[PDB]
Amino acid sequence: QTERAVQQVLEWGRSLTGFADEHAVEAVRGGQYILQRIHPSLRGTSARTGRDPQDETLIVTFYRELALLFWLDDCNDLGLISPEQLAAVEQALGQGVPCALPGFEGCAVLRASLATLAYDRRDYAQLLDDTRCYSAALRAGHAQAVERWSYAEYLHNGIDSIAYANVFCCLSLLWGLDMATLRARPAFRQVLRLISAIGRLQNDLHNAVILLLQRYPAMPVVEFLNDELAGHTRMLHRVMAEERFPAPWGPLIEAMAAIRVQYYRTSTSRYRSD
Amino acid sequence: MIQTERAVQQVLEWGRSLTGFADEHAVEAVRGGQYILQRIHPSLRGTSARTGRDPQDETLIVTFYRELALLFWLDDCNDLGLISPEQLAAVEQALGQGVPCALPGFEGCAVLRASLATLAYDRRDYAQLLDDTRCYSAALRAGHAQAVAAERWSYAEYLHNGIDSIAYANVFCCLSLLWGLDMATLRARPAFRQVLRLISAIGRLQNDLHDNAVILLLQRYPAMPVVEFLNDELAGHTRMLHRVMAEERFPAPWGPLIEAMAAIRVQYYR
Ligand SMILES: O=P(O)(O)C(O)(Cc1cccc(-c2cccc3c2oc2ccccc23)c1)P(=O)(O)O
Repeated sequence: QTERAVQQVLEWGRSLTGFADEHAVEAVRGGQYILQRIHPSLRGTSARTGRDPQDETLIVTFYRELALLFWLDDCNDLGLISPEQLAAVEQALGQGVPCALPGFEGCAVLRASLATLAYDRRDYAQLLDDTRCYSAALRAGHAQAVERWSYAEYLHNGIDSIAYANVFCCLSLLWGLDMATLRARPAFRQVLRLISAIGRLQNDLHNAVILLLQRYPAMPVVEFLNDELAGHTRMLHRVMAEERFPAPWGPLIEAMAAIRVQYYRTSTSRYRSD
Repeated sequence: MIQTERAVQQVLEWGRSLTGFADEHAVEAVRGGQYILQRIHPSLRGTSARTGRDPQDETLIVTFYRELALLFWLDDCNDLGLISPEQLAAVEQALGQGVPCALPGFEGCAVLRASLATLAYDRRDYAQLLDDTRCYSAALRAGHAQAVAAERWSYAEYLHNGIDSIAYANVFCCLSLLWGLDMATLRARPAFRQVLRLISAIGRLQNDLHDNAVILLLQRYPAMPVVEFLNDELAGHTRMLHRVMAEERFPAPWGPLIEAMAAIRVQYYR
């Protein structure tokens, strides 16, 4: 049930300086969307793996990772914590060890849990790898407005900063979806890149838009970026029809394709009178 | 390393078994081919003891030029309609599956593919070449429909298609096949596949600036300074390319080879 999950995510978040109620709320809202969409496809691999779709311990863990990502994003974008603290935190999460600075016990707790629950431990090292990649991508995008990046470099970094690769890997880790052997597949790698680019753009259309408008003030940036979103969605579809991926990968990917951020992140923020 | 005109005649001798083949196809193929071989020659000298493949082996060289000539010819068949839709499909099936062409007039197809299979150092490169051929073929036609769509596609789709249509993957794969450059193993790396997409994107953007990116963007977003954008993009891909090449040091002759392609000008042969 929703509020039990939100509160367990929230409770863990108190061991993270800068954590906000919204980080836990956006996480459970997005996570629930993904888990229920893939539920039926997840029941079939359920006998094989023994990983039960409604395993409370697995759900809350998946939501915590999601909250972790939203939090890190804000930390990076809003200065919620200092740059020294962000470095110690990212360093810890990237190796799966406790943070060296006080106030971030949640890093040790979550990585320890992920290690323990890993179906195929190769997913755990991959998640650590994806975590380091995410951190660097967040850094890079930030250092980019403090000349400019090209649309191509932006999108290349954006694919890593949208963290869809981390989301999929955490799902594989908890429900034994064998992403570790699937990624060796060129076409799987290619759609993962497409789905991410779709995510980065869907979000920014709520930054690529500003980046472009500054470079080419006379360019119809919004129409363009909207055509790019349509384009990627079409390429994503073509490939989806020409490749067959074991359950629940097909649904998972399409589930990520439809999830608009309006269902998460930039919609959730604590209320104030104003 | 075999004289230029003799190589041209060698290529032309085979090209004559392909309907629509023109003298210019053989010439361009030898020109581009020589440019590439000259720039990776120091490396190939180094790997030749291990592989037994001589940088100057005339059989290897002409075969490489014949494949380039095949690619130039196919582009023209597609763009200028040198052969019928039916004939192009039959040719693309033969070259893409590695079997004889089912329609007459294209004997050169089965002949070239058979030599490549036979000459392959690592036969996985031959299978990869058939795959790249299918990708190239599909991209040439899809790209063709575009200047006739009324419903042009996104820049994303254009570049993705242009990466395949520029054929650098085919060139690299054909070189690996003939000189034993172990491309099938290097592809296991994520960073190698990435530089492959990058250098191809660079080739597509360069050829177009000099289905076409400019024409596409201009008539879709007419107020956008498309040429400014594209040049930025190209410098963008170039920076990314240098990055990866620097980080991972690919075995010889891949560095010199990728470098040579980033620098090659469609004007040096076309
Ligand atoms: O498929 P498109 O017509 O879109 C294009 O990629 C062109 C092309 C036509 C014919 C052959 C090739 C290709 C094929 C074989 C060899 C070589 C090719 O490109 C180069 C460059 C340098 C050396 C050899 C080759 C590329 P373009 O960038 O010139 O439009």
